[PDB]
Amino acid sequence: MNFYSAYQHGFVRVAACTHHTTIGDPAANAASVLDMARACHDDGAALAVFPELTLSGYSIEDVLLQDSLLDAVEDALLDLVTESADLLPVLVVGAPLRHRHRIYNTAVVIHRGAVLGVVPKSYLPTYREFYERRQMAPGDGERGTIRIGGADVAFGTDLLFAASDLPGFVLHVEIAEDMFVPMPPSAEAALAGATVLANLSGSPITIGRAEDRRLLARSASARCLAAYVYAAAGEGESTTDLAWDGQTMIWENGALLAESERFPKGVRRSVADVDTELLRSERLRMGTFDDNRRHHRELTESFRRIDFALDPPAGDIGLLREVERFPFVPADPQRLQQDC
Amino acid sequence: MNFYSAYQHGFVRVAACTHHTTIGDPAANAASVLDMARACHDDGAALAVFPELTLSGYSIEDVLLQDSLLDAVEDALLDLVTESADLLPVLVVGAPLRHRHRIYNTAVVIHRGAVLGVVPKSYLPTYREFYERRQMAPGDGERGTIRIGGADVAFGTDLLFAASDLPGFVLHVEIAEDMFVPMPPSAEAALAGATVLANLSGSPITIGRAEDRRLLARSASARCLAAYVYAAAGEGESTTDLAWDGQTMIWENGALLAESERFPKGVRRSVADVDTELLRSERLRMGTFDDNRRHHRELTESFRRIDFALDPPAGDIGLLREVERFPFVPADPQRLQQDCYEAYNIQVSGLEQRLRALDYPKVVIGVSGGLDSTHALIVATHAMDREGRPRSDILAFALPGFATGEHTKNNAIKLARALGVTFSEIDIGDTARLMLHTIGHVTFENVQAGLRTDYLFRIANQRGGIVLGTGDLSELALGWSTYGVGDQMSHYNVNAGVPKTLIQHLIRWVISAGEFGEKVGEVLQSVLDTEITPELIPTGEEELQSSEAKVGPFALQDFSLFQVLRYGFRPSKIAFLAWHAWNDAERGNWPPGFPKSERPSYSLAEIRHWLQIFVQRFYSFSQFKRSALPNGPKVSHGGALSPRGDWRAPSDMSARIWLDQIDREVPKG
Amino acid sequence: MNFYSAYQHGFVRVAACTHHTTIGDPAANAASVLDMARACHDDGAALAVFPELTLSGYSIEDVLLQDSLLDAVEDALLDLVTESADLLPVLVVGAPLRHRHRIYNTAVVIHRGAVLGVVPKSYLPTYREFYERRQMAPGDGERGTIRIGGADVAFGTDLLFAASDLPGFVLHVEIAEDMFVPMPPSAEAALAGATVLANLSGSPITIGRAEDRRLLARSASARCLAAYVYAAAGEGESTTDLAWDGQTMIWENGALLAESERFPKGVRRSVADVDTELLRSERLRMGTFDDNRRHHRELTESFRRIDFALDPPAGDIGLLREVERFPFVPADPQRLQQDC
Ligand SMILES: Nc1ncnc2c1ncn2[C@@H]1O[C@H](COS(=O)(=O)NC(=O)c2cccnc2)[C@@H](O)[C@H]1O
Ligand SMILES: Nc1ncnc2c1ncn2[C@@H]1O[C@H](COS(=O)(=O)NC(=O)c2cccnc2)[C@@H](O)[C@H]1O
Ligand SMILES: NC(=O)CC[C@H](N)C(=O)O
Ligand SMILES: NC(=O)CC[C@H](N)C(=O)O
Ligand SMILES: NC(=O)CC[C@H](N)C(=O)O
Ligand SMILES: [Cl-]
Repeated sequence: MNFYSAYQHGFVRVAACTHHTTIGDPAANAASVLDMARACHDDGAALAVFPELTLSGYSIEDVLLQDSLLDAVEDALLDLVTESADLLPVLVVGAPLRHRHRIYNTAVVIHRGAVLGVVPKSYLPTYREFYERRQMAPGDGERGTIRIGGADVAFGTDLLFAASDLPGFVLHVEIAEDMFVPMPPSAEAALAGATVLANLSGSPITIGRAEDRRLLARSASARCLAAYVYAAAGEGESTTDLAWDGQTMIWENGALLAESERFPKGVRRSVADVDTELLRSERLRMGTFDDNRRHHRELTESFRRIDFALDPPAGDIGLLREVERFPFVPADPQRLQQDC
Repeated sequence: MNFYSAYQHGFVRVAACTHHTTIGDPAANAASVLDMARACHDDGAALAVFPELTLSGYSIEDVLLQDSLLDAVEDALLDLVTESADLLPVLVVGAPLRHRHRIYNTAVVIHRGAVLGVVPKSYLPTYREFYERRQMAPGDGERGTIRIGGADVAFGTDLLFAASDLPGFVLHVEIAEDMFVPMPPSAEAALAGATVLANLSGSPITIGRAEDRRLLARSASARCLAAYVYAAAGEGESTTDLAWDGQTMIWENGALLAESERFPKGVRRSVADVDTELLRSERLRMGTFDDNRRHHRELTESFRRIDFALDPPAGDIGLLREVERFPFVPADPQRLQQDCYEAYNIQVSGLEQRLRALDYPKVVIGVSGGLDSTHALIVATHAMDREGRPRSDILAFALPGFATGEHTKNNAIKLARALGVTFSEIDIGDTARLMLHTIGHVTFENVQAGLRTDYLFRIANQRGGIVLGTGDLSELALGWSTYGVGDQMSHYNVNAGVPKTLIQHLIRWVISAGEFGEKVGEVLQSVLDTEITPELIPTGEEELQSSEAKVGPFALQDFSLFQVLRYGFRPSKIAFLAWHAWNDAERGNWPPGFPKSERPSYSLAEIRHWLQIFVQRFYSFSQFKRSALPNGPKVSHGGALSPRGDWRAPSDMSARIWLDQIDREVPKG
Repeated sequence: MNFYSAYQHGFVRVAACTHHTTIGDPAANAASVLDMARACHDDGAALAVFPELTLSGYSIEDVLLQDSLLDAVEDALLDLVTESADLLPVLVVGAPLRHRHRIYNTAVVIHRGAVLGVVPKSYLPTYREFYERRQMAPGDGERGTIRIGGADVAFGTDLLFAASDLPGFVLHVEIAEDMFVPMPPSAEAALAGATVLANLSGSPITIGRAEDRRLLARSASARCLAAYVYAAAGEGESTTDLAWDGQTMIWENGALLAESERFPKGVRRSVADVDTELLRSERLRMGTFDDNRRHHRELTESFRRIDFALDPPAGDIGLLREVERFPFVPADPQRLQQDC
């Protein structure tokens, strides 16, 4: 084996991307997404998560209901897919999509020129600064397929994207408010076998909301013994009534793997190497995890596995991870004081 | 109603106890438990939670399978039950109980001489330092009844213990490892209507396990929008292979209400007052909570409600809760710095975007030298900076009409000239003097305000810019504006999100950060000192203190505003909260930057008076001014007052019921 | 028998009331409602329907979320119930009520000093001029009980209020948006045995909305072979962004029995005599009606019957109904032209 290949030791490179929203301009959002994704490709990442409703902008309210906007989103999405034929990572791109009667707040999971699936937001907030049920429809319980670019692809809150050559890498996709409810789609999905939990979030920034973002993302990564990839909306979202900080972060089992500048000027990424084997092991030893899955067997066998072959770079790409010299002696002095 | 009864204001007193374990002596554990329970009784608490396997000791391994031990456990449990007849709170005591084939790791829910229920542990950990499936049986899916002292009582992971006279108090009980799995029993129960989530925990202490306890407990309280009561095992558990820290804590909606000394010598309690109304309200407003419950309807209707009449003490028993004086301004210096950073950045960034949209116009602002205009100017400057735009596109304007001359206009000129903006002065007096005469002349102050805004708009038309307003959230709340043609109107209001109690500390933050000049800093501190100090002899009757004279002190009105906007609390509840926060200046904390000469103490009389003014001006008068409100970014978590955002309300509505409630419930003094 | 008693010939007198909303003042709404109900009592009515969110005002938006308002609503509701002990008609009063987590948009069905039931609105509109899912929760699928004034009363979209002494009088209650969806609760209810269909409506008035109100109400009364009672909100509702005409109307099997002045100055009623026997007979002969009920047997047996004794006046109280001299020859000249 190539001893210096991070992937061949169980690692998987993941990126949480915040892009340049151009509210109402889907082609201009897809341009920014394509550029950041090509960067992720150069970095050798396998996964790249963008913010909620990437292709249209989260803040555009009833402009979501205009046929020209929806059509431009579909065209930009098909453009993205076709460009993804030369891209290593799995792209997770937000979009307002047309299904049956309404438009759903979806994440399109795109890979190697194809749409693996389309996940709808499950819990649409309609309170305080949020008015989401006006324009969009909940997906909780929506299964089946959706037709996107002359193809029937998987659609629903019950998906898992398992890498056929990386048995540790199983991706699940929720959206914003999803992880804030007492029983988030991601927890069920984790019991069902999900190891990397992605979250696209629009998230207008507010005093203390970054603290909540971190609390819940970290606790999810801890409880679900998984990696959590978070990406929020940044510069470009309509400042009619809200502001946007563009926070991105990558958690692993309660441990902050990476995060980006808040309130940036320009796009940002958080790229890290997730040790899938560490999760595999924490789960092999914590029987009560499997015990919990079994207690909810019906909820957890109803997930659909979408198989894809990632084929990662097999050479030296470093290790974007802080391996401490002293596993028993933390190098941060305040933590070492508490430990002692 | 008794105004001073924490219970009659929706509070419930709860206890998380760590006791003196005496491994293998159920009588000695029942003794420690009865003593601590009698303490909680004297404190007026309604709930007291003890650690895992209380009556036997969590660490006694295969001694759990000895019949003499189990029998002594049953005897001590029956003793405890009988004694609980004269005990106010609901006791939640751990014990290994006999059911069908095996012994289950149970929490016995005891109250007023009867066993309300028996909740088994759901996920027995068998890994690393834990060997629980050896001695005991999982309870996930066990329903039915269990026979305890000649009575068939509910048994299962599906119970709820709801107070028939305290509807906000609905108890669910899980045990240790239960809260550590992807789908804890407590989440389901919360959806099913649980408001107080109890955890009995043995929890051998280890490097960083208190961190995990805190992480998951706080996360539970936040996600489940509930109170979380945690109690771990302490002195007396066999240190054959483990150590025990006896941590107890009480969380509420992600916020630590109380915790006790780790590794104590002797028993400990954490006693706090949980605001059930706060939970009730958070759940009233987060539709997605009920959305989630409905999505899991089968799981959430399968719960069994066991009804009990608590009958709590109706007198004054104080309030074991730290109510901060400034809901918008945290008294912790680290948190206040973080808050101020975030607020300042969202203001700057929202203006940055508005400007990029309009191909970078000029920025017209009338600067009077008060706090709101000063801060708006600073923000506009920083926005123009980060977008790489000449500061001379900022057009400050002092428009005086009837002021003879004052230090504040000098503040304005000095700050503007130190920043390097484009400053000009324009005396509106003549236009007002003409205008007044034309309409055949209170009215003249209205005319001046109108003319300031008119002139700024026409100058923005002339030089191709946008008027940037300076109205803050407190002025919007109370209607301290001139609507229409007046200081209310602008093209983009950067200060709309920010309350007036936070503007001062935003300016202090800008000073201490010192990103601008030292000269800018000095003039800003001048602005602060000038405006926050009352004028010896009133300077012409216009400054911040004038608004305070008409609408009450903002320290009190921002408190009322936070309560109303976030929780919809009734007036009497606001008066109770503010009276506990403010009536004693020596008690509680103060934020940084308050010289001890500016630390007041308000009376019930004053709180009641300004609350009358507040409900009258917020529910009724001022709404029509917010209804047509320029753009601007929401700042605090407490909400904003945009009609397109956090406050949808009618313009033609009376405040009669709120005034009537203040009259019926809040004492005159 | 007393030959001149309309009740003894199968009739039942029903009223659709629009009252004087006093937005934010529940006690004053209860005052207006009590006065109109007392009128309905004098008129010998068995049923009196008031508009959506009667006790609080429909248009008060986030003021529904203030604890003082909800508490005054509870107090006024209990006063109403106690006063209804001396009132003949069944009162159907709108109100925002507290249950489990949220407040539901409910109609309290009150009779002779007790609450027979509490029906929640089923479909909360969140589009155009409507923002209801913000403040209130859907009732579709909510069963069980609700606690109101120290009593557990039936709660849900599955109630029926059957008069034990007037078997032709079986009441069902839906609310506004309920009757505009492809499958309205009232249709199930009618198959289930409901003969008088009540609808509480707030209904901000608009060019052409009264036409739609009539279209759907009349179409309901015809398809369901039942009587339809409609009552909309009038003077007092916040004109911040909407206007209110206070239309009330009573339909029976496609035929307008009564209606009231639009945009009135002052409260209004529509009082009419419903020929329950005409409904009984149309249903006896239309086999396909019962056939439709059988095809939906599970949906239709799940309704709960709350029985109550109306005890109507047995004397001469006139007949509030236009009996045409020539059933074969309509007296309206235009209709007679069409008929010929
Ligand atoms: N001399 C000045 N030069 C330049 N700009 C000035 C000057 N005076 C005011 N402004 C401007 O009006 C904004 C706030 O007005 S105020 O003074 O706090 N209160 C009122 O107008 C008021 C209060 C109650 C009812 N109606 C009106 C300030 O931010 C500033 O932009
Ligand atoms: N609900 C409404 N909807 C629409 N228009 C309304 C409404 N209520 C009043 N008005 C009118 O608008 C003017 C507002 O005056 S103001 O410049 O904002 N200042 C003051 O009212 C003021 C008064 C007393 C003490 N301090 C300040 C009012 O005089 C009135 O004519
Ligand atoms: N990230 C989000 O979706 C923000 C909304 C959420 N209720 C919160 O306050 O954190
Ligand atoms: N209670 C905790 O330890 C929470 C820590 C978490 N990382 C946060 O910032 O919220
Ligand atoms: N208030 C409502 O629920 C909406 C009623 C309105 N008449 C409509 O047709 O939608
Ligand atoms: Cl202005």
